Amino acid sequence: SAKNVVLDHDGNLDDFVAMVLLASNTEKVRLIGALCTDADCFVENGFNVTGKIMCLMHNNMNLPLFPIGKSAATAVNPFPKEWRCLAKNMDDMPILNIPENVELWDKIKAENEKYEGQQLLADLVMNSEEKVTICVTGPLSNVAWCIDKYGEKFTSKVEECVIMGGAVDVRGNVFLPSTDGTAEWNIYWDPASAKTVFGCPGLRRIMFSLDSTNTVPVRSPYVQRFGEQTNFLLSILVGTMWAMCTHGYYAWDALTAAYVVDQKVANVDPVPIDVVVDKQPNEGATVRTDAENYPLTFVARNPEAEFFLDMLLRSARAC
Amino acid sequence: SAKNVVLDHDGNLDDFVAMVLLASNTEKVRLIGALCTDADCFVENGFNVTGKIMCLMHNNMNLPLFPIGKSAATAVNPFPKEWRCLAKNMDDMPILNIPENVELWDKIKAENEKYEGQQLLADLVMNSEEKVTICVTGPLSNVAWCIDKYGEKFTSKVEECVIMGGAVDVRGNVFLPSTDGTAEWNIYWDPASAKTVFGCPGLRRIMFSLDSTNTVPVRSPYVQRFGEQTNFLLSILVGTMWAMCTHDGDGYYAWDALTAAYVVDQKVANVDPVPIDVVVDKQPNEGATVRTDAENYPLTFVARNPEAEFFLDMLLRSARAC
Ligand SMILES: Nc1nccc2c1ncn2[C@@H]1O[C@H](CO)[C@@H](O)[C@H]1O
Ligand SMILES: Nc1nccc2c1ncn2[C@@H]1O[C@H](CO)[C@@H](O)[C@H]1O
Ligand SMILES: [Ca+2]
Ligand SMILES: [Ca+2]
Repeated sequence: SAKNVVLDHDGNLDDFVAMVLLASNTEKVRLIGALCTDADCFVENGFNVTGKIMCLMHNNMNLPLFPIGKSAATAVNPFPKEWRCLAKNMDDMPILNIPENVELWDKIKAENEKYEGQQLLADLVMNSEEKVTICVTGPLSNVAWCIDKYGEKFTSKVEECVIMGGAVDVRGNVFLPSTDGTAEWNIYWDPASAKTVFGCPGLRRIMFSLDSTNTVPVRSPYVQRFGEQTNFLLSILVGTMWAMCTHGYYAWDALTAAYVVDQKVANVDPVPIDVVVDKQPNEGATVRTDAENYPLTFVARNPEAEFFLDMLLRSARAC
Repeated sequence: SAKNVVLDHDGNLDDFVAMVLLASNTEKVRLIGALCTDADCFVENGFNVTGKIMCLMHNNMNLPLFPIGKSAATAVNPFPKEWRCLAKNMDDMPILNIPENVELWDKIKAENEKYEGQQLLADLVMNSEEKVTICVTGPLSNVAWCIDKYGEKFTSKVEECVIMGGAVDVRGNVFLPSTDGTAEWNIYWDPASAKTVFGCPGLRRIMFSLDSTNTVPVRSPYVQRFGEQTNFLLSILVGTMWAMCTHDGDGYYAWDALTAAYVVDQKVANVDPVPIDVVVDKQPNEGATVRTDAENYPLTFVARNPEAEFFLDMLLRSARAC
């Protein structure tokens, strides 16, 4: 049967496509909850879009409602405000504002806005009968908060943490006048938390760094294929989000969520991953460490691109 | 009976909302052509989005096809590289890429690709048995070319020019290190062409400067109402384009939409006659639309106190035409 999955995201466009993938593959994934972080989005918008997507799907296909929580995590190095506003735009898109669907969200909103994201992640993981796979598409602040507070009690409950983040053998994507371009954004947002997660013993981590995600870019011809499926709400939703990315833009979080759905997406290789926490040009960089007895992270490599793109197009036909 | 109308735009998000407004109101308007200018968009993209929207409406509400041409016009002062890229994102929207509509467009794209934007505008107006109303939502370069090239043979055929542009009694929106913020972007893109248009006698002009567009901003509650009409392709279309405009600041308005709304129904706003000249000298206020003292100076009818509720209701209704 399907495995338990919690999505820990920061509400940008690819975070939502990742959400769709997880929630539309009911045979492989049982999405038991989600949390949104005020990183690459303003959490109130990220929170509402999460809920609106969950209700549109729930009212049109097989998908049990699940808890959604706002994480109190705060930034160390914030995302450029320009990219963050994207959840706001999504929040106003017609396909996410069908009355019957918004109506549902309005009735269940009170319950969900009561949860605190980090504590909800700890609870969903620990109180689960089966182990829980965590799909992290935003910064690692939340998995770190759980580790710092419950240690082995939390980590022993995690099936595996499938993380979108870092740059191992390729350049990063954090280009500011104070950085050298070796770091990737999710790690850079909160380096200390990333260090805690990558250096945590007894936690299995799958890592989709820029090494894998650079090989699956957002391309117009493929994006137009969603036009062949306008009869499906999800194809209108997914095609519309990627239309705002194509112009530089990758399916970062989507590919990552695709792996949680089906491991065929990519093979993973063991690498001791440490994180630069100092205020230097390479702050947030993910580097190999040969330090004695350091935990091994399984880096994804050479992703099956066609397999992924096909998985997404077909999944966007769930409803 | 509908009146002939040609849309002269530059492919930004409101230009396309304006296009839908014009085309969807077939009772009041018969859209006989459109041209895209490489201004606040990249012409090729503006061109295809224009064609995909036309075809989609053709196969869903019987909107007669019409020639679409690319303007050869070039900038004097380029639009910010940031905004121009939007006609690009719209080109990949699922709603504009339905196979049947893409097929039709791919068929007729070669012949429309043949037209020269400026000449197309001249011919559509001069070869019409009835006069033609021109809706300009981009720079004034194309109407100016036609005036210069054909003069009275052209203007005498123009019912009226309804233009989105300028700022008369309020500040502009062009803020660069070298400007003073008094000019508006469409005029600033090509001041000389604008001067030509506003000074031309024998041509009737309706002007939607920021004075009127400032009074009808893009707000979330309203945009979300398009979600009440997802069974209409045009509501998915218009609702998505404006969803991209809901950003602290004032940001986006419905500049080009309000302008086309007037072409559909003059009830949209009252107009005031004002002699308008354009600053073409490379001064800080370059591109500013100013009141001139010249004698016998042709008057331009500036929009005042637009009916905001009337407009919002017109757009929501027009979007349910299919
Ligand atoms: N323009 C952009 N550049 C880099 C990263 C971006 C981005 N827009 C969103 N992201 C996010 O940053 C993380 C990838 O570096 C992803 O999880 C993704 O959501
Ligand atoms: N952010 C922005 N600021 C100013 C003008 C803008 C804009 N985005 C688009 N425009 C365009 O500017 C002209 C309005 O000033 C309109 O025709 C419209 O298409
Ligand atoms: Ca993300
Ligand atoms: Ca325009």
